[PDB]
Amino acid sequence: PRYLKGWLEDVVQLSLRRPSVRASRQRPIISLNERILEFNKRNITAIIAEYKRKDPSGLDVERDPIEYAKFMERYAVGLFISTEEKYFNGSYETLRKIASSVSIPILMYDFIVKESQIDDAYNLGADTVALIVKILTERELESLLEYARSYGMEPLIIINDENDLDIALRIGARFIGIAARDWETGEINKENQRKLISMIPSNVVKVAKEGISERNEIEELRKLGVNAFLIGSSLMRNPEKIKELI
Repeated sequence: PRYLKGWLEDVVQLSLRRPSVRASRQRPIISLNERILEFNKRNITAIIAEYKRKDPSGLDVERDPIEYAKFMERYAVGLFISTEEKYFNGSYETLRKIASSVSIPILMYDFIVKESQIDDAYNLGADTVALIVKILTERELESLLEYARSYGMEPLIIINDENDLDIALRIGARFIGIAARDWETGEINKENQRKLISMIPSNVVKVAKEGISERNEIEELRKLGVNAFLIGSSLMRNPEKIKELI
């Protein structure tokens, strides 16, 4: 990984020693980027719902993951399931349970820094993973993108700035998540998010990664080329909100 500081350095060290799972996938790969494009073609707003029990911001919620997943199966284009343990209170077993219970695409969200975590995602039933430019060397990022593609996954490459986007495009990313609120500092910047979105090629599937909460804001971003919307804490608080958003 890159050399990092603070909690990001911490979570990377934790991820390096994460024990891998042994499990046979008993679930097809259900592609998230493909389903997003299907929703666009049908003019249905494509919301990716997060399940996370905690986050470094101060989210702290208990709710049944299966009930949440089964509810979201009716409305969401896909699910984003946190499996990081220390800051997001996630687990591999929760991912497994959710994946066995619904037939919409699932993205395993974690701090992926080694191949066995992608093995884990596949074996547990996730349909794809996120890779975070800012924690990986370019070589690693390229290698892990190819490794995820070898499973038939198209990973979501998360960018935070123009430097990240340069790297993402150079390694041939076709599915990019654009972070609004900085995930480290917590500083919101919708202006920078829009500027980044405007610099992405039209043949990339674009996910506005958090930073949204209302219907009007979706429509504006939609016009700017955003294909799907990742929404987290507000749906963990009030799942039925997704109905209004779509």
